[PDB]
Amino acid sequence: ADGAKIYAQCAGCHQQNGQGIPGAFPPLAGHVAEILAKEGGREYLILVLLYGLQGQIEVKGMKYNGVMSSFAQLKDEEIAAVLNHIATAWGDAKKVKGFKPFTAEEVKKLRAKKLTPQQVLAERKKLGLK
Repeated sequence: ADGAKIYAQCAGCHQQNGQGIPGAFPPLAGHVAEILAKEGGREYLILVLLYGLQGQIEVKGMKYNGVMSSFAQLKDEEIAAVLNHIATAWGDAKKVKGFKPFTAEEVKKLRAKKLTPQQVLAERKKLGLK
């Protein structure tokens, strides 16, 4: 799959440049590294794409309280590809030591236990993110 093309086709919130919209849609550029640096961060990113997200969160010191839908209609390889895009397009992976590209088997394993958006929030909190 081509992660850049998949991303294009769903970039209307986080923007083609991944910088988001202040207060509305959080940034991905420069923030993916922050999540990947946490134990369980790569699994969390997969869960957001499979199952969506809701709840109050903080990103780069700004509060968000929005909703994101599931993208489970994407295949395992397509979720892996768009995560590799957001991890590399704006240099985020260059900040975390030992990063390896996302793989279809990681997504397959997590698709096997369905979560609600509210449970995805609980997983974010388990990472130590506010």
